[PDB]
Amino acid sequence: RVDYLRKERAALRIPLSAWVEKEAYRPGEVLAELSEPYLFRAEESGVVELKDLAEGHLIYLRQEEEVVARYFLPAGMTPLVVEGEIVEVGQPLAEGKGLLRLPRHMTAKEVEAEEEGDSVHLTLFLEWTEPKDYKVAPHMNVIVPEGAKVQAGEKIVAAIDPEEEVIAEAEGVVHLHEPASILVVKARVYPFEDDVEVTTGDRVAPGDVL
Repeated sequence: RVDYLRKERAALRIPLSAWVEKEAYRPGEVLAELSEPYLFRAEESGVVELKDLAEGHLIYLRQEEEVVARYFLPAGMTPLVVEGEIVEVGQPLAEGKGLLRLPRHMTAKEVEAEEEGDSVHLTLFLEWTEPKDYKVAPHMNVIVPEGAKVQAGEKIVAAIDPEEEVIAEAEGVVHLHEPASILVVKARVYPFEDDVEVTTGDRVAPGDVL
């Protein structure tokens, strides 16, 4: 198991009398408290992909292969289109019915927004969580500890074969599920930070420096 962190820049718009002004939004923070429903209007064209983030959704607009326009529709704003559709300038995307929160683990930190007389153009730095399971077959070796920070590119499972190798995606904490066996040792453990003066298998007593 490796729980990865995803970060996307995207856009949303709403009526001023519905927004609540802030700098960021916690894994649940109320974004908008809607009195009358809203139909988010498509402001560019292109082929659409949708993203399920548990409660809230994320749309991209693609043209050819390269992406063109990204849109954010929070929890409580259910979508009206599906993956594949071709959609035009002024078409409803989703409906903002009730209370617009941010999913129970998904966040939208440092957001830069601009005012537009009757509406707001918000753009939203979005963190979140999505894990991906990896097999460990007999002739293998996991090469970094569990509950451990990991970066974009550093090896995770070494092997004799390059296709068998495991390179990390992006920022994401590492885990590991169901072992083949459990080793259990009458051993006392001692975390350390820097230099050691003790080799493995050393005969060591109480009051002995490690």
